[PDB]
Amino acid sequence: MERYESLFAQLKERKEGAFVPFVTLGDPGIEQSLKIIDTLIEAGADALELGIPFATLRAFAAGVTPAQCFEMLALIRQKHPTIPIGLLMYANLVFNKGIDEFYAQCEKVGVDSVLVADVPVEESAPFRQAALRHNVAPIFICPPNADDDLLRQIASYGRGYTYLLSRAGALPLNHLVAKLKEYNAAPPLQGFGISAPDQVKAAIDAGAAGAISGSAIVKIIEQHINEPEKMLAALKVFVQPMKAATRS
Repeated sequence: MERYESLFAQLKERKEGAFVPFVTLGDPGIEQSLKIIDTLIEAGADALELGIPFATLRAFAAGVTPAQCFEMLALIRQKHPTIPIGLLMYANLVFNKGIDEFYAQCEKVGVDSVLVADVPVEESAPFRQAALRHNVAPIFICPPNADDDLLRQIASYGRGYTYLLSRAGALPLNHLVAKLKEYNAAPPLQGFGISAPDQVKAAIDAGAAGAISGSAIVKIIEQHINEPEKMLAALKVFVQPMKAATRS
């Protein structure tokens, strides 16, 4: 079963767009991160975009280990079987534990897609192969100044959805979505600098299938770091308008 494809079909039937929040796995802590994610979903998130972070002092080797992240991912999958889960990270972590072993670990956990930020589409063969091999969808970024060549590649390689970078990352988003559709690329989601409901709305009118937001959610997390109860309430208040802006 392909989550994204299934999700997108349900949205298109309701003339609705997708709101995809982003949050780093483990912020502020494992316990909290899981509760902020439940809330994000409870508030209206159609899919999750999860960031994976990566002997002396207990403040140097801090952070959440890769193992803990996949453990969280598994728990999230268990409680929310249908929601598309895509990861965002750098090649580093994938190399550390082997490419095929990392994508296998994702297939085991249930992530639907992976986006390796620091890897050109030109040298992504080993990543695509390992992803396709484990039913994971390889995701590629599409810059607003991409030439026809790159568009044909990302369209033929990617699955699930394609990441449409904002001009603020250059042609109008309206023009890009058309080329992607012509080449039969996966649905596009805009993702840079969208922190307002009016910005989400514009993305969808321009033809995008959905929008992704990160910073706006992070700020709320750190502005209530020592107020968990109030933090979750502030997240809901922020997501409602964003998701609402995706409706017709």
